[PDB]
Amino acid sequence: NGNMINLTTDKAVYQAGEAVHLNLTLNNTTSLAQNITATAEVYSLENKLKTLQYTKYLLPNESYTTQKGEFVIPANSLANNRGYLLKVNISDSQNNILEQGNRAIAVEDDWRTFPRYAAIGGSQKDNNSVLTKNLPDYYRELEQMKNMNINSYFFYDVYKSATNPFPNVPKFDQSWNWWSHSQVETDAVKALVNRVHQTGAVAMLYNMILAQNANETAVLPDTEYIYNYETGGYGQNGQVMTYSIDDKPLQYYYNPLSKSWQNYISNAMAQAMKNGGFDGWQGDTIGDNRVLSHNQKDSRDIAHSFMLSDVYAEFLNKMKEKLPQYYLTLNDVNGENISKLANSKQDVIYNELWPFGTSALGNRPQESYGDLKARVDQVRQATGKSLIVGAYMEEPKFDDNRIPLNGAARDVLASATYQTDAVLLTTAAIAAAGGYHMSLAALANPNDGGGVGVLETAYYPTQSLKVSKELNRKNYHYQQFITAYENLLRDKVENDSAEPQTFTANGRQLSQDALGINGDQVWTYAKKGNDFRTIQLLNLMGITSDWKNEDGYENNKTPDEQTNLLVTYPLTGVSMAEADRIAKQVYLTSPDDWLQSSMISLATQVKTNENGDPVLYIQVPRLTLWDMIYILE
Repeated sequence: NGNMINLTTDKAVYQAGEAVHLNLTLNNTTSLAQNITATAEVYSLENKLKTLQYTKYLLPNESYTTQKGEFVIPANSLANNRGYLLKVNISDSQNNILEQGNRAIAVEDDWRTFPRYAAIGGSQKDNNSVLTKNLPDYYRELEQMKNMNINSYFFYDVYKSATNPFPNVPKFDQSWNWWSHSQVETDAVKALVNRVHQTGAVAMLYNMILAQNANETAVLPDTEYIYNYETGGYGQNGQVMTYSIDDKPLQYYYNPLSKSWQNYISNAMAQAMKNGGFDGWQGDTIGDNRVLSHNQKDSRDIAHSFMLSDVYAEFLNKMKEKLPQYYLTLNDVNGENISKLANSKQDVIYNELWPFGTSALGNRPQESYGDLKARVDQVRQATGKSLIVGAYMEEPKFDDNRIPLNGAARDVLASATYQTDAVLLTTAAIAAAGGYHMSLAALANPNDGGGVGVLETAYYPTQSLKVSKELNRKNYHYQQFITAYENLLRDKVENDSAEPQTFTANGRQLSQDALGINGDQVWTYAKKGNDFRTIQLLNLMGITSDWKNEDGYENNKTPDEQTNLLVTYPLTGVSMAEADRIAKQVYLTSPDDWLQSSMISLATQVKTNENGDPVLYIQVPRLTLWDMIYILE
């Protein structure tokens, strides 16, 4: 159900002083030689800023792709740090619409305000190696990501070792990879970094912050190691903190407060980033632990100990000072520690979230779409930033007899696809709340069917399910939406205590739990920005609210399609004249197939409550998975 317009831009992202060069393809799919017209309307939210247009006389079945200069949005035409929509209609000489497609355009200083982050990793077909022979596949994936406006790339497992992350050699072995013995060809990584940069995006190098590999000579004296306070998973009290598998040490850890380690790892990362052309550091840690310095390793006094997480903010501030031209972030697994970390000098906030983490809502697991929203909100409240969420989908898991341990593993045995709507709902839940779901991946992997991958597990190169063509196309639609409406979703936009409600035409209230922890509802809530309100409608009709879909297709995640819904929104404190004005300026947009980020005007009536306060009664024509109502106010 995709179009053949092949709408493409020269870059993924633009500075305000940079022209947008667009190319589009006009197809005469008719039996008559005639003028075919491409009309590309440039919208800023509901406002049509420009109409672009070009017509070409084409013989039957003839196509023409526009050349450089033919469709252009000149420099200094668009306000900075904003998203726009290009709404394209191809028409014949009778004004019949032959095909339609929409594309967002992102104008921004850099990726920090509205991060749209994808991963890049080695190829499962080639022992998870990163190889020059796979560049053509990577470049096809990267072209698709460019046209999805991705502004940043997480280079996963491209490093040699934690203390020598990207040396100047042609190839290296990743010796810590004991399961497949992956290799890296450095020219391949450099070519991927150069290609990312051609699009305007940045390249982030993933590496641990405190680690060294256990089978390499220590890069510093034991005075700089960190020690366990209590006997546990990382070894005995008074011994170096060690990550082991099957009684074999894999990594030892340094004290974040060690100045020698701070200087060592910052300088090592600077050299590695300069070797590869990287733009910053995607940090990680093995997990939190109560620890002692070397000087205190023999103490049993808890007041002499500290949690690693209580020194991460200081360590990151030191890294930022030592890496001033580089971007920096640190995964905070399950978002446990935003309160501790809120003042740290990270450029973006990144959390890998798991359903077994404790929810930001309180004492429940982080397993539902509403728990993802709550974490996003918690980060915005603490830092003012939009949370990048790693929330890997389905994660099929097996035992040794390949017995499935979950329903997604049953799908794997059936050579099935990812459950498209499950992935889209998680992406929707996170973006509607003001975050970004880091889900898309360039992995040169055959199960991605020529498109882009979807992250399924912590080891990003693994793709056990197929990405259907439908999911590839709908992922593209959703990325255009998250770009085009970024200013409505995450630019000084906060929760609204006004409680919208959603009804069918025949007397049912479909909004039942505004926290989004129960399914079988139209999850409905509002947000407030500077001159507007939004109402998010996430369709959970007839489906559960768990975001991960570990069941795969054993638990259907296509919600029951709705039509002709009514949404109410109270305007208490607003005059009738202002309400009437607002009612003529209610719009809806959706990334689902019926609109593909197009915006429509909604019929709306102003009624009053018992006290004469205005209430909007908004007619919503359709809800597939995700609608956003935009109320100018």
